[PDB]
Amino acid sequence: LSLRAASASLILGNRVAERELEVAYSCDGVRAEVIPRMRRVDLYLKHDSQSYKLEVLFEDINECFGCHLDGTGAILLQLTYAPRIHIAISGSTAWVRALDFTPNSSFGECSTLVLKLSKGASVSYILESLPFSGELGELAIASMDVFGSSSNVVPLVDCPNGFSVPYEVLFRLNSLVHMGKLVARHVNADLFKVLEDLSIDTLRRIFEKMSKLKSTCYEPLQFIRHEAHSMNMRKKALSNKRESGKLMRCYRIHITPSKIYCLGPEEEVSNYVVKYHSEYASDFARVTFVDEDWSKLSPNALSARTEQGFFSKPLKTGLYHRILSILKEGFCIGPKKYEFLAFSASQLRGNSVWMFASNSSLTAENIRRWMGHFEDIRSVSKCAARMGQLFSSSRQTFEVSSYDVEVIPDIEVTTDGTKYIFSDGIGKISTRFARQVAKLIGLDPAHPPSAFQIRYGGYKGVITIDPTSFFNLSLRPSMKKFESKSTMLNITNWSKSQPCYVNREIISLLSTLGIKDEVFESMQQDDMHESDGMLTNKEAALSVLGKIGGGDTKTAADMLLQGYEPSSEPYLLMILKAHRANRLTDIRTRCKIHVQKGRVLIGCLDETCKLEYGQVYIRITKNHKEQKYSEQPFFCNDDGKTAVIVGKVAITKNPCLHPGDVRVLEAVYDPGLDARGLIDCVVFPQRGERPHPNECSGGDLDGDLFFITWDDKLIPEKVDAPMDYTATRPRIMDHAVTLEEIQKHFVSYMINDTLGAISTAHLIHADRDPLKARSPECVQLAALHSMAVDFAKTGAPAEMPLALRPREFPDFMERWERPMYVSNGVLGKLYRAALRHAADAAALLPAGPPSCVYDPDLEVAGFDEFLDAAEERYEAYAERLGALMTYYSAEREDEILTGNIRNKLVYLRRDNKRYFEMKDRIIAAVDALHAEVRGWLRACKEDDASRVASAWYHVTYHPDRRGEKRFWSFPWIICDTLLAIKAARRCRKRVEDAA
Repeated sequence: LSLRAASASLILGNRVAERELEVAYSCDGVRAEVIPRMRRVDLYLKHDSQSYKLEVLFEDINECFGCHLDGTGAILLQLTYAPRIHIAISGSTAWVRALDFTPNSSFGECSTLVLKLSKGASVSYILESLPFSGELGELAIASMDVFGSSSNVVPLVDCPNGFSVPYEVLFRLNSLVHMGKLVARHVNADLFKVLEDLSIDTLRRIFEKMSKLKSTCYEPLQFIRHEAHSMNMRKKALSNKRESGKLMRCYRIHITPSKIYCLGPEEEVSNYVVKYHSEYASDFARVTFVDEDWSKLSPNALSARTEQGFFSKPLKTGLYHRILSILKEGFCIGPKKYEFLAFSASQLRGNSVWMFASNSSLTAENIRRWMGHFEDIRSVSKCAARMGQLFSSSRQTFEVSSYDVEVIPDIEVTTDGTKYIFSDGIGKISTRFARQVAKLIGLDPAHPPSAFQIRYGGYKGVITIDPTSFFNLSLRPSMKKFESKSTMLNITNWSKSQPCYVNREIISLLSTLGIKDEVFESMQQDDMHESDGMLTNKEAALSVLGKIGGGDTKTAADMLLQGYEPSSEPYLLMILKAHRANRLTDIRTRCKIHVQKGRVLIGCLDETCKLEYGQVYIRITKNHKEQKYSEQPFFCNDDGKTAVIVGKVAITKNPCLHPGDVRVLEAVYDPGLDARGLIDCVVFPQRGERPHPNECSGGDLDGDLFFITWDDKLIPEKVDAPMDYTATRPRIMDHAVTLEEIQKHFVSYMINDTLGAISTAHLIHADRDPLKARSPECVQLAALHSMAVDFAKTGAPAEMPLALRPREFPDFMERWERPMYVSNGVLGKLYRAALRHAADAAALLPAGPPSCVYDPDLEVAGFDEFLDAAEERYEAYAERLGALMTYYSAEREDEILTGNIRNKLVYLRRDNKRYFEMKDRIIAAVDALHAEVRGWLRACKEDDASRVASAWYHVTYHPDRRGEKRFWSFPWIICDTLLAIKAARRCRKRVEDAA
């Protein structure tokens, strides 16, 4: 009872106007079925020689319509995303993943579909299971005549020869055509004329405005001309549109297996090359090969091994060859054609690639040759990884002269014919140079981070401070992965006292050792109670906030410390509710529960050779939650702000899949090692028969991250033996550095890598078995995982034997598309506890009237002016943040302020890594925005900052002047200097107001 079939024709096309339906393709016999059980509409198709399938979901259709035609009733499906296209090769009645079939490549151009009826029969008109949205006009039109090819990349649009527009506006018009807000063939010469008449910022703003509508703009001339008339009169001009050269705009480009998809040039942190070739920044393209609806391209979309043709040789379905060709040759976009450049490790996991538009004064080969001397490497995967090494998002400091850097003999050791490099990925650095670096990357010069994960020249390691003078930093003969002429040292990131979080993997790996689940339940319960109390208590909110990074949390912390409360401020209310909801959902779906006794720190290595093997050194900074109870049995020294762990402490690093990747080690307190200023480094042994980090899952100090905890209930008693890594010794052939080899290995990684699959299968077999880490399944999957993550150095095939891939799935993943089953392990029990807590405690409606009142205290009596001089600035900030909100598909100021969206998109519900990447991008964009706003503030007179901030507050809160706006968070954006006058309001400013 899950079928509503029909047999009708098909009309792929666009809408010239509201009711002018243009067609560019025709095919009959299309079998239209609908199944709501998976939210899908399917179109079986029969093209000239074979069969095809057009699947679509409901989370991508925009509207639907009815009769509105001459012959029969149709349905106009406007699609935000193209429909998935499959073919059949096997021989059964096994699908496939292949690209389109149209002769003139019309499957990407026309973004609308017309599923007509079968009026001769009109079999059960299926408006059923389709969310109807508005009716329409009348019959269809004709005269589609593009017939272009455009380097097999479609759809695009180019400026006719009689014009000259900047590349940004052309890219933006193309992206608008892609999203469906602009009509394809409505961009004539007159449109280009009226656009070239304007400026660039005006075009930008008008595109941000029109990019909001849920439907196409059939009269673009009208819209552009009217808004150009309007924008010219709110005010003429503005002030300081921008002043500082922050993070740069990337032109992201998705390449679906059927069509291209531009994305507006968005603020983003740049790697070394992009910022180096500064004025060519409008040519680099971080093109990411994605699946149909921007979800990551599944490895089953490049090969399938169809069951009707079950065998080896996974046959590399046509999408493989499409990606290969489009990466080899390239594609044209208006004036410039893009040729492949490179890809980094992060981009390799993220299914990305950097491409460049070769031209006169620069070319991709020139780029790769300016990078370094990769002419001798006789191995493909090492070559790929080394070439990508210089493509990591970094905050470049100045350059390092060739005399300052100097190699120091790396610490090697041999154990019974087995080599072991101790310090592979870490070098010294002076305190003075470290302070300088910390100054130029926005940190505390008085408290330089003890180490920095960096990639400099042909080295990729971690520079760790040391108080011995007479040098600049260091080198090491184990860091040089290739030779190059670069001088500028980059900064991937630095070390920080990040609060530890036990993910599902770590929880499983600790439960398998013997740590009873009761402590896990206790910690989860403590966190739920604390988060729930955060809505109405000062200390509770401070506590739940302290474990969340971001400037918004610092502002809210200062606000709470200064004596405010949710009932008083609505901005604090919104931010607190958003953070609380995010934390609750996160603890539910990911088990990312806080652990008050622990941390996550980057690796480190001892230099004094003083501490013995089997014991590490740790020294962290006490946080706000531990400024109350500073008398604990696991602290050795104490300087008020920092402390030293002494108890038997466990340490591992994620992904941790084998029992033994965790190690329970003692902790000591060397007066010399403490005098050496090191802090929040997990100082490891320089001696012993084996390096301790190598006893972890993969193991090294190449900027990894160890979760390390000293809770007496989490430490295991006995521990399995550490593993041995020696697995690969790779060298094959081809004796050359041809770029085609790079492309082939890249697509090979794409087709073979199954990292997430291995991790989740490890978790599944861990929970579904009594040993929980020591099953043959678990150890085999651990070895295979260590071989698959061994891709970025060896390139071995990451085969995943289907004898382990789970057709089933337990409950604690919340995925509602696969066979479920209730769990009994500790992860499933913790998730059930969290879910019952949510359902059981979901009682907030009995709170009260959370309506706010404009605090009659926070103001300055001399502020009657500056109302008109600040309302315009607030409108500017509001429209900018609204553009940012509509771009990232946010709906209210909270989800974009926090950096997490509520009405999730289809390509983030499934993915987690790319979702964290998008979260980081949002956080960086919002940080840039707040920096710009703080600059606006520092643009006014220093003796006027309090007055103008109070004017901001009074014009955004007092309901006499704020009834239509929807953004409260403006003034508190400078709270660090606003609520300070609060102290002036309460330091003998009245009769007895505070004294």
